[PDB]
Amino acid sequence: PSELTPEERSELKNSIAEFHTYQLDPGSCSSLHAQRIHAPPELVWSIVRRFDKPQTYKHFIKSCSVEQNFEMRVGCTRDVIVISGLPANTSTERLDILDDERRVTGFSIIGGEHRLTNYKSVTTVHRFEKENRIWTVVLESYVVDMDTRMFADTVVKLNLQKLATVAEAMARN
Amino acid sequence: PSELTPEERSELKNSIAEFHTYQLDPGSCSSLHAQRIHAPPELVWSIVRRFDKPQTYKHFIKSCSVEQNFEMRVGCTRDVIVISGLPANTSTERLDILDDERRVTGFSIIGGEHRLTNYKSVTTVHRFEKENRIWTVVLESYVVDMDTRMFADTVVKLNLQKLATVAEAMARN
Ligand SMILES: Cc1ccc(CS(=O)(=O)Nc2ccc(C#N)c(C3CC3)c2)cc1
Ligand SMILES: Cc1ccc(CS(=O)(=O)Nc2ccc(C#N)c(C3CC3)c2)cc1
Repeated sequence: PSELTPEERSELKNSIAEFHTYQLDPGSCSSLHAQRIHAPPELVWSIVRRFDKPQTYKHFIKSCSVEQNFEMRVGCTRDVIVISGLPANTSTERLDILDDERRVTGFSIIGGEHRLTNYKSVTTVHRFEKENRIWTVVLESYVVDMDTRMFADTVVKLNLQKLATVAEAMARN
Repeated sequence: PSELTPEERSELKNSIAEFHTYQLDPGSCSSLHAQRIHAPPELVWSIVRRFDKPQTYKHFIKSCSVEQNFEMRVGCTRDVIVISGLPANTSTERLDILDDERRVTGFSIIGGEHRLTNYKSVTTVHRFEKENRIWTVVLESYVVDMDTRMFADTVVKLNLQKLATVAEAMARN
C-alpha cells in the first residue's frame, strides 16, 4: 500500500502476513488496500464490524436486508441490492470471520447477479500511537475469480474512504 | 496548545514568537489555539484567506456583506450578521494583514453590537512534511478587552474545526 508511511508498513508487516496473505486458487486476482483514519481504532471497529449495515460505511448500496431475529455470528447472511447503473444488481453475502478481540472480520459472496464470483474479503483495524496522537489504519484485502481488478480496487478504495469520513465525523470534539 | 505533538510545537516555536506574541494593552485577554488539518497547506490557506467569505469556514454567521466592487486588501471591511441566540448581533471587521507569501492574515473588530471590544485576531497556516505525509497546522490567536475567554476560546476552537472539516472534504482523493 503506497499510502502508508515506512513506520506504518513496518508495524503492519505482522498483520499483513497473519490475515492478508493468500494461497491463490486457480484463476484469481487479489489486492490489499490501506486507509489511514484520524479517529480512535475502537470507534472505527464499532462501525466496520456491523455486518448487517454495510450501507453505513460503503457506497453503491440501495438496500441491505437480513432475516428477522438476525444474530451476527459466523454463517449469517445479508442480501444486498446495488444501486442502478453498475455491473451488479444483487449480492448475497456470508459472514466468514468475526474476531472482536483482534479486530478482524471477513465475508464471502455466495450468490447474486454480479461478475465477482468467489469474492472473499478480509478487513482488519489497527491502532497507532505516537506521542499524544492516536490514529487508525484499516487494511482490506480481497481475492476474486479472474478491468476486473480496476473495478474492484476502485470500489474498495472508495468504501475505505467513506469509512474514514464517517469515523472522522463521529470523532470530532 | 495541548493538541500539538512535541515535534509540531518545536517546529512552530518560531511562528508563535513571530506572529502570535502580544504586548498586552491595559485590561485584556489573549489566547492561542491550534488545529491539525489533514490536507495540503496551500488548500487550507486558499480557504481561510477569503476575508469576504468567513461563513464558509466559520460557524454562527447568518450573512456577511462587503461593498460593491470589493477588493481584498488591507483596510477593506466586512459586515457580519450573527445568527440569533448569541451574545452578539452584528460585527464590522477590518482586514489588518494579508501576507500570501508567509500565510499570515488578521482582522480587527471595528464596530457592531457585541461584547468583544478591541478584538483582534491573527491566523497563520503551516506546512508539515514527514516521509510521504504532508499535513497542515493552523494557529489562531486573539486579543480582546477584559466567561469572556471561555466564550471566545470555544468559538475560535469550533471555527478552526469547521475549517478542518471543509479542507479535509476538499482534499479527498
Ligand atoms: C468489490 C466489493 C464486493 C462486495 C462488497 C460488499 S457490498 O457492497 O455490500 N455488495 C456488493 C457485491 C458485489 C458487487 C459487485 N460487483 C458490489 C458492487 C460495488 C457495487 C457490491 C463491496 C465491494
Ligand atoms: C471570537 C470571534 C470574533 C469574531 C469572529 C469573526 S465573525 O464570526 O465573522 N464575526 C463575529 C464577531 C463578533 C462575535 C461575537 N461575540 C461573533 C460571535 C461568534 C458569533 C462573531 C470570529 C470569532
